[PDB]
Amino acid sequence: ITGTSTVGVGRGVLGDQKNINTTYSTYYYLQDNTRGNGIFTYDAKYRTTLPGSLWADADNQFFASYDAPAVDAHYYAGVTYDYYKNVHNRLSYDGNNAAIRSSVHYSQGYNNAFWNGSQMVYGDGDGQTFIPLSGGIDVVAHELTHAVTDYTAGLIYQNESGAINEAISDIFGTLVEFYANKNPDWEIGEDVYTPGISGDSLRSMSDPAKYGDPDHYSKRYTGTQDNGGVHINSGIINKAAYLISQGGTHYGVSVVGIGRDKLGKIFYRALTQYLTPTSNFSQLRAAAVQSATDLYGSTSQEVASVKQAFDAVGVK
Ligand SMILES: [Ca+2]
Ligand SMILES: [Ca+2]
Ligand SMILES: [Ca+2]
Ligand SMILES: [Ca+2]
Ligand SMILES: [Zn+2]
Repeated sequence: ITGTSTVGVGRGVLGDQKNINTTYSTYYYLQDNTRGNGIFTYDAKYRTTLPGSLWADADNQFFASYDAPAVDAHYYAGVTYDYYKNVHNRLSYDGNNAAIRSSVHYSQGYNNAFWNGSQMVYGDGDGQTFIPLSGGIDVVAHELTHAVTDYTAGLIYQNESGAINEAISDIFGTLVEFYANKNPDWEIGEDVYTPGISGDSLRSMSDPAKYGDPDHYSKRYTGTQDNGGVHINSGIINKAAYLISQGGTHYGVSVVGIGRDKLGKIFYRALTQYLTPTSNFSQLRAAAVQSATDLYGSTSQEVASVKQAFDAVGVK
């Protein structure tokens, strides 16, 4: 909408208070005009029609329980935008400040969230498996990262290239969570998953096997479920990324860590420069080695550590 930029206040899914950029014209809309061509958040009203209605509020205060998923989808999209801009010099998902659209209250008791090719979509969860999914900063940045991928590598969402797609979203969702400095960790979805159980999550990058995911190529899922294991085989790549950053020994292979900033630089360069729609794990290793080479030199510790991390998870 046309209007004036304003700033409201509300409470997120986890009961945390935060300011949000809005736009005023009769109502206050969840429309942040300060980031690129804007960040717009919509009410799907428990339906699956998209995007729904642009979120409108009478007083610019967002403290109703119904407001909570909208507050977080809107706020965390801005944080993710800031991450990509300040860290990678990237302006929104297309690199040209494309408007970012999200819808919340998608369907009834929907235990998921996704990037659909045009926008982000968040369920509220059924209250047992999940609370509203936009409540997780890693979840929001994971979905938004699918958009980055769509516009760069274009990784097909199937088999090894789909597993890499997933891993890329997990890696950058985590890097955004650390950038925000909000109880950061190497788990995925811990803030929104199973409100009745503390300390679990959907996926672990530091130890994927904790939740049944492979941490070595020899243990890869070879069947057809989950698009050929895109959220399962992502474990092998998530583990490699974790090792590159934090180091460690894994299957008797030692890795010297080079930190989160360099992991981010190396994988962003890989994603934007070398990966293709049909890249497999072997090609991701080559892409990451080439990227580390471009950035730090071929005899660098950074290049050595990438090779070691990929060796550790059995990817040559
Ligand atoms: Ca209000
Ligand atoms: Ca966390
Ligand atoms: Ca996390
Ligand atoms: Ca839990
Ligand atoms: Zn995903």
